[PDB]
Amino acid sequence: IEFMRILHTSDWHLGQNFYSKSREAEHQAFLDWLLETAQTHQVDAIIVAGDVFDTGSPPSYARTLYNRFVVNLQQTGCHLVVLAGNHDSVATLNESRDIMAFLNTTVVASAGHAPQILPRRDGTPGAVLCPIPFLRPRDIITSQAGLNGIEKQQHLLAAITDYYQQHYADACKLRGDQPLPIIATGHLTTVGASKSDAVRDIYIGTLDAFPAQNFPPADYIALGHIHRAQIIGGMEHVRYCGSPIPLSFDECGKSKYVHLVTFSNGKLESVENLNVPVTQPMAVLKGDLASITAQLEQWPPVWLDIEITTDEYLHDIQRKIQALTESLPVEVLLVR
Repeated sequence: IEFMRILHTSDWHLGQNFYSKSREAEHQAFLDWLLETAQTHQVDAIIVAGDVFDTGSPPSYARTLYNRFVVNLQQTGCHLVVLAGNHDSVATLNESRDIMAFLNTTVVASAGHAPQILPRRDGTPGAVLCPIPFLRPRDIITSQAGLNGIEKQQHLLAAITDYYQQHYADACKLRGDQPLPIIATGHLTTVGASKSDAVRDIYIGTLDAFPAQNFPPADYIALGHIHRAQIIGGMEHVRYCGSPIPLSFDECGKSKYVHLVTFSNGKLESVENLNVPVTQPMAVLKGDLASITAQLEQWPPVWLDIEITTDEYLHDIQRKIQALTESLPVEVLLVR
């Protein structure tokens, strides 16, 4: 009865500048809970499916968040897989690639990483992982330079499909005849996924979206980049886990998850949705002036977004709220 448990997470965006406010305390708390969760469920590996950092130059406190989560995780014996997102810099994550290998951590920032055996906590082969980060076109086009022609939308899709195909074939070769689950990762936007504000466009001009049908028949596909946890293409085994904390206002109220993914005898057994404790209050106030005035006189100060369809002025609203909002147990970040 051989088991293999991984936790699936992504889109941390450590060092996000949220309307001039820090996400540190929230990320701190999340990483603490992630740490506790990893122990609670005797997890073998955590997979961070891209967008570790909000930018290619994370601030020190975000670099620190990252570094000592990895350190703290060592108490568990859980392996850590860190994949580059489109927000990450490859050079930034590779700064500590080799260092992280001494701390049981696989940092995969670029394309071209061969699949690998994921150990179980007793060091024995648990899964075969195709560690596929966000694929910069320049990296996978290294296959065949596609210039001076038409239909480049096609060329990229082919290159992504072919990439997964080559890696899946290699995973299968690596697995041999062992009853091992094959786990694939990725960082892109799939056909039909539901996005949020904080989800930047990628492959602008050459790939609208990636059809999930084009994914190899892995036992689980761990995706990131989309902040809302959803099943892709009707397939229980192809998933975005969502961001662990709300990265824009259109996501507050909604639940935050990491996926606990259990494998049994080489195959997927269950996907559990573990609720991430929300630790910073956010709310969106909608309507007219008097309505918005009537809303907030209810109520760690809650952050506020104030959406407004009342045509009067550009600046004048802002000053008006400034007046009505002051010295209330809140804090406002946006006005639209």
